[PDB]
Amino acid sequence: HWGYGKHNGPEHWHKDFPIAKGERQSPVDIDTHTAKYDPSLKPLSVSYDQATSLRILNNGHAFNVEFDDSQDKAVLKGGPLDGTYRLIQFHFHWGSLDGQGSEHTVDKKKYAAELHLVHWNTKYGDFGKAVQQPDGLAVLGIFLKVGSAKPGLQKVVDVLDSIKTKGKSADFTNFDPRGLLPESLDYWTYPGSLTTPPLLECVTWIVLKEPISVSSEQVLKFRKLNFNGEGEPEELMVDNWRPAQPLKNRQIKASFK
Ligand SMILES: NS(=O)(=O)c1cccc(F)c1F
Ligand SMILES: NS(=O)(=O)c1cccc(F)c1F
Ligand SMILES: OC[C@H]1O[C@@H](O)[C@H](O)[C@@H](O)[C@@H]1O
Ligand SMILES: OC[C@H]1O[C@H](O)[C@H](O)[C@@H](O)[C@@H]1O
Ligand SMILES: [Zn+2]
Repeated sequence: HWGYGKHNGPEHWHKDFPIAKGERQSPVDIDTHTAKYDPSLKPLSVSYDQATSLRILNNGHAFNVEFDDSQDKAVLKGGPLDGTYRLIQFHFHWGSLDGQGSEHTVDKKKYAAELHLVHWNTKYGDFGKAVQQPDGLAVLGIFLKVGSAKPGLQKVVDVLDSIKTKGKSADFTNFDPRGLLPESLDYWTYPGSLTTPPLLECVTWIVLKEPISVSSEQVLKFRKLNFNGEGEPEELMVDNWRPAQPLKNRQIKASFK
């Protein structure tokens, strides 16, 4: 199956997922000089006060923090979005060293990691139906740089020892994702895809301009996770990022002047 290594990584995915060479693939490089302010963007609304986290899972690619998405609780609205998008899960992409790990890049600069908060459009009823639609998903992307610790990340870091290997999960109730955001909601937006197989072209990307700072110790604990299952030879879970893909017939819009 697909992964990130030399023999099953991003350069191989097109053989089983031909959309990998499609017209609106993600991630992309964000050229900040070419991105244009868009006055038709409405105010962005991140409404996470009633979020209900449930569980954290090592899926063999990354770890997902899962939310109760049976009701609107935690929703993203506004900005480029028509309608209401409900939070289903968040996860990260990160590197083997601080100089790489992000999927999006900013004027070709790679960050140490990138957080993705995944939401689905409630007009389609369920995530599975949403991923059959051009406007089914909205992903809020946040860059991580290494500096001061992020206090709102520490609960995540401290549970990772209990989900070291593929297929392990743990209770993860009462986690507040608001503690993962930066101060500013300035953003760039463009139409794209899932960055993992099946690479479906369903996503409105909203990438925040301001990175969050995390400590070296925090990201080092991400790098102690394993891609492999229990009892199998250790393969550290690092470099679980797809590189930038061709922009093709797209424009990146900015929320700020
Ligand atoms: N196209 S894929 O990355 O999902 C893949 C899956 C299994 C074996 C492979 F060699 C391979 F490339
Ligand atoms: N990396 S990603 O945010 O594009 C992503 C990954 C897995 C499932 C998703 F729905 C998704 F959006
Ligand atoms: O035709 C002019 C239009 O070109 C488009 O490519 C841009 O997105 C618009 O901002 C601009 O007004
Ligand atoms: O909020 C997420 C988790 O944080 C800490 O691990 C708490 O000990 C646990 O009870 C909670 O589920
Ligand atoms: Zn992702």
